[PDB]
Amino acid sequence: AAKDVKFGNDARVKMLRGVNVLADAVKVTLGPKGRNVVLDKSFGAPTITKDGVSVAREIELEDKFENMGAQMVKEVASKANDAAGDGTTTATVLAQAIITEGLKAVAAGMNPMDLKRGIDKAVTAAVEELKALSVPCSDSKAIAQVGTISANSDETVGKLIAEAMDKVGKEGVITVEDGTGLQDELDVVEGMQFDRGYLSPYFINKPETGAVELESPFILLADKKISNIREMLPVLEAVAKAGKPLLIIAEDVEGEALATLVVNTMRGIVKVAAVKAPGFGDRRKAMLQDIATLTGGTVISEEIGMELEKATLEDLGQAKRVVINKDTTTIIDGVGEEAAIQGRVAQIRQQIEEATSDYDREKLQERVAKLAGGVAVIKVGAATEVEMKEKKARVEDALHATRAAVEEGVVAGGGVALIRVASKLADLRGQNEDQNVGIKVALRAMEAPLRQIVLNCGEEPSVVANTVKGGDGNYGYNAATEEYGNMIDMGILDPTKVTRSALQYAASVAGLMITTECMVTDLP
Amino acid sequence: AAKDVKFGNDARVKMLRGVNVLADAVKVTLGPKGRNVVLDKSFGAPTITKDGVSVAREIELEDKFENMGAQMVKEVASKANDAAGDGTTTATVLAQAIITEGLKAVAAGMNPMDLKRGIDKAVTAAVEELKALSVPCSDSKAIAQVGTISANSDETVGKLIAEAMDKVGKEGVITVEDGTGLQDELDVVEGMQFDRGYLSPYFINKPETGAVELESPFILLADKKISNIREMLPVLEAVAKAGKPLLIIAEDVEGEALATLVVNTMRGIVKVAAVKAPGFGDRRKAMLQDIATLTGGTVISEEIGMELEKATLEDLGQAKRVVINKDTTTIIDGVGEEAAIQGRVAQIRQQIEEATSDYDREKLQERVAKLAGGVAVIKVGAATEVEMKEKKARVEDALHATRAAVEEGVVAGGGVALIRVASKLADLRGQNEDQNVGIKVALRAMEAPLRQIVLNCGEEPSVVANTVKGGDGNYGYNAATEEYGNMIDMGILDPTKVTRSALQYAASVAGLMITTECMVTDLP
Amino acid sequence: VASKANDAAGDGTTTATVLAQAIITEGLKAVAAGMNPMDLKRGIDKAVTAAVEELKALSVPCSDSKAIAQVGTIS
Ligand SMILES: [Mg+2]
Repeated sequence: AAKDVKFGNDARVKMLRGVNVLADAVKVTLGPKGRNVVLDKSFGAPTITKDGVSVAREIELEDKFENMGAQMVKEVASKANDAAGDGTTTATVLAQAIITEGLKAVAAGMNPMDLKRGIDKAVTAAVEELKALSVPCSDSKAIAQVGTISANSDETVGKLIAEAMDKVGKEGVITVEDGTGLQDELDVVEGMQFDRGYLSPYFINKPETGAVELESPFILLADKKISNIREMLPVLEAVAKAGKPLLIIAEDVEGEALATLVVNTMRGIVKVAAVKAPGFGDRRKAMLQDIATLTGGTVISEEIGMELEKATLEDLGQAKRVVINKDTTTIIDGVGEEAAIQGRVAQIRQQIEEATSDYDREKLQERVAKLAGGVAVIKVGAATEVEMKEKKARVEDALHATRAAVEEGVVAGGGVALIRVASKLADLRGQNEDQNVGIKVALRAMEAPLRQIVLNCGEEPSVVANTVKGGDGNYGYNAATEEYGNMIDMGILDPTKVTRSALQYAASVAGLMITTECMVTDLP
Repeated sequence: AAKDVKFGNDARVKMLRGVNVLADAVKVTLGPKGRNVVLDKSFGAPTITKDGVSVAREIELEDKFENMGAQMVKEVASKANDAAGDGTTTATVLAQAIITEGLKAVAAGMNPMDLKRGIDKAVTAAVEELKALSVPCSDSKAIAQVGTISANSDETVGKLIAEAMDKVGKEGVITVEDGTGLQDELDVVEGMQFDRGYLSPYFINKPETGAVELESPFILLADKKISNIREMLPVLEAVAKAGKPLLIIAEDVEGEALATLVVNTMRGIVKVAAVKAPGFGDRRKAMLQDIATLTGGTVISEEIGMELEKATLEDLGQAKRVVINKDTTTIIDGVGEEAAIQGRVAQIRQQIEEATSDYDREKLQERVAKLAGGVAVIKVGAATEVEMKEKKARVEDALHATRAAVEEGVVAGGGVALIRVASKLADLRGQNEDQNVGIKVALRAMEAPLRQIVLNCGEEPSVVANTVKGGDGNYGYNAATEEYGNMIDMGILDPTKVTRSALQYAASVAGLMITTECMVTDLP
Repeated sequence: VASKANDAAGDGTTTATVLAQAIITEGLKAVAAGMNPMDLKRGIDKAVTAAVEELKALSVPCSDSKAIAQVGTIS
């Protein structure tokens, strides 16, 4: 495939336009008072939306290059969200702010490498300032606080989160299920979650969450790399006539059997999904046996002689639910006997007596934790089905912000925190005069989100900006009600993680661009 | 798929032209004296029509964007009709009136957010004014009144509705069937209706109603999510050789078996249709058992061990009719034994003794209501088949306006009510001078329907408008006979619901547009 | 405007221009609101005849050499 190669300025100009289109489409939705974007849909009536994540998803341009620009900012802003729970749009909005101004600078004839240095410093500095502005969120009161705010003034959502964390810990695994009655429920149940994601996006059966939700499936606990689909035919035919889904946990699943299971589900007979086993090497042995115990399943080790062709349902584990996403698997309510699960705990607890390393002690402890520590489930109750799966959605939203608030605290939400940290470090210098421009570009970028919220509301940016700057701490403007005050008191907050992630991620991609000299892509 | 992105003004101009083509094509048909639109039809001679709903359905434009404009108004105006029973055209006509004038304003350089505020106030105010102008319709006399008027002076149609409501209540379910003789019939019969619609439009066998009419079918009452077509083969082969249709009510039906059943009917052997079960969770258990009892069918619960592969006709329910639409299923005349249906009633009635919540008491009451309350059927009698299915049509029209008249009353029907409420709130102000413009745009939009009716008749709009304004209450112009008078006395009325809905819906889409800054769609 | 301003006092031509672009922008927006231009004019004119009196009231004589140097300088 012959390529089209663009250099230095050309390359960058293309990139700039690319990112502007992304940002100009996505940014008009930022405030509590965003504007709508209309998103066409092949069949039927179009989609009107104020949701930046939705708009972004749709952005792809004809001019490759220009497209690359847009796609780059999209990638990184989505990672922000990935790591924090929000900021996708903010990250984009800031990404544009640096990219525009920095990229003008380079084109004016200033030094790219210095401009990046300056920005990177301004960010490093503001990140610190953010930690300072940050108000911790630690006690049950504070947990429920950010929960309720994040769930839109609903005090009962704040409660349920606070209660869950109060039961299984700030670390413990909390999931959300559909409610059976009008009543909310909180139950703790034998279960577990491990940092391993789906082997294929085509496993997703809930497109809106980018997640795999499987109803009381059997669980296959293999120990080899599943490459051939042949080993499957006995077990995949039993879990077919059992009319139930099937979760596979093994070393891996290679294309040969992966791509088959893929097309086998996406419009096909048995609907299933598979994920890699937790841990590597000597750890995975016992780490997999833990899940076995928890689900009352049998581990099919090759090192024992058993094959997958020599496996029936009686070998498969079982759990009342299981959700998989990009990079997490969590199984809910394992049928494994209490006498067994408590027995395994006693075995591992004893093994901690070894204490040959603070790595081995801490590693065996993480295993005790997952197993006997369990998974807390929230069932969201509501009156109507519409209300239900809507409330259920805000509960997941709040849980997200709360986990994040715990880790790094909360700050002024209106763009405010960024506007604040910026007016703090307004002396900042570098060595190059070029690095100064770098710091300033970055600093002035930090006003973008507030300025934009205000603008979307149809108020003057400069004027609200100026008066937010005129204050201190978390004093800001609440665009929804047009009153200045303490943003946190007024219930307009962002978890510290998210404001930071957003900024850092916007800064990364901007630096990357400011330092790009070549761009390679296919011919039109 | 690379998109084409348009901003601010561009986006809006495109949208405007889109909407104008829709409205200019659809509005010429509004009065009692509409003009014809000719609608081409691939094979055979074209269609000449004065029916705005028919014209609208056909409108789709080449220019995407322009198209999105048109599709947007179409969507919202159809919802008007969805919730009220009429106004599809009116909604469109008004939608154009706001969109034109509001959108010029924004382009002149006035504030969108304020223009929306202004419109939205003007509407809020007029809706109130409408409630004031409104005349109740409550007693049997008034029911039969709006019925007869809505059915074109036919006093017997007004009677039959009044009688039906008089038998099963103002809420009770009333359906219409083809008549067997020359005589009208009204019978009450064991049956039920629940708020759940077809899983696929390709189930529709009466294209003109957008509805599914199935003649004395078997009813399958599953309890699981039907995903695989395999569970079906025994039951779907029995109801094939029985030469009868089949209704499925279960948790859901997933593509795998849905898309198959779809192609299986749309030009295929067994003609069937399926809908989700009423309610969710603990409610659906008994809620589904109710339909079982009513149809004398057996519920196939997975929680008992029975599968669909283990099911014969003896398990399927039966009803003499069943109609499904967008979002309603109603079954007519269930074969379930009287000793059984009355028995179940006794069970539920007793269960109301619990009274642990005003939610549980009221929820068990809604169940008693559906079951022992029944469905009233009107059989439309006529001399000829043409007359028959024509009278049958007006009976359904009338029933629509009457259900609506009961809920919210009636008002002057020639546009008149709108013209009236507008000249009332002709002082209304906002804070922004821009908000004023908003109010005025909206107010003057409210004259659109009358002005248009008059125009279509070939009379002067301004002159008729002015003299309708000059009066009070329900004084208006009757374009059919060209006399002024009391519109209600003269038998030209709209249910209050429909005039309101029309207005609100037109106002929603207009504001949406006045606040659209970006438009994303596929490349030409 | 810019040209007449200049024949009149040989200064302020940009100001003048700026003011005109401003009256016009705003005025046209009001014509688009459906106001009667001839009245928009009368209002503008009334506003101005008034503004001119106001100015003659704020004016203080410039007669010392320091003040003269100040207008020169600013110019
Ligand atoms: Mg000068």
